[PDB]
Amino acid sequence: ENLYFQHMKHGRVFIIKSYSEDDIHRSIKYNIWCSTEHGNKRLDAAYRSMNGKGPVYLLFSVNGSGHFCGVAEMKSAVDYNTCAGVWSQDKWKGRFDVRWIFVKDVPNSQLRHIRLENNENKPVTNSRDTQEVPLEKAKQVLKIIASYK
Ligand SMILES: [Cl-]
Repeated sequence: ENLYFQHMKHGRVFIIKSYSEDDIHRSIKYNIWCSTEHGNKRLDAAYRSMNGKGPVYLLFSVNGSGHFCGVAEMKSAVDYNTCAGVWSQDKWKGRFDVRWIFVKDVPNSQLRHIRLENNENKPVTNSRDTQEVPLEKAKQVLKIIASYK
């Protein structure tokens, strides 16, 4: 048995959908991310309301790739006035620190059966960028990712 994730009681978990393999490479290399304006606001609000009582997890997936590519923890609030042009979209506004804790490809077929009640019961694999995941579903996702081979 593995009951690690079933036991966590605090934590908030978001899907990260990126169009760009380059942005994923840069994130892993430098432990930073940037989302859209509204994505940054959602993530910033979740980070600031957490108050270190629990982690904000990011489940990264490249749009159209058919798989998740890893997991990171948010490690700062969003700084919105930062160097422009560092991401694929040259206008992207801001930066927050992350810490990647898991880098590997998990096929969508391993996760498609988990559905999200806050997103019309759609498969978690059909989420848009910064879709939040209910903690009870997130536990199931994290277990599958951590145990995939
Ligand atoms: Cl926006």
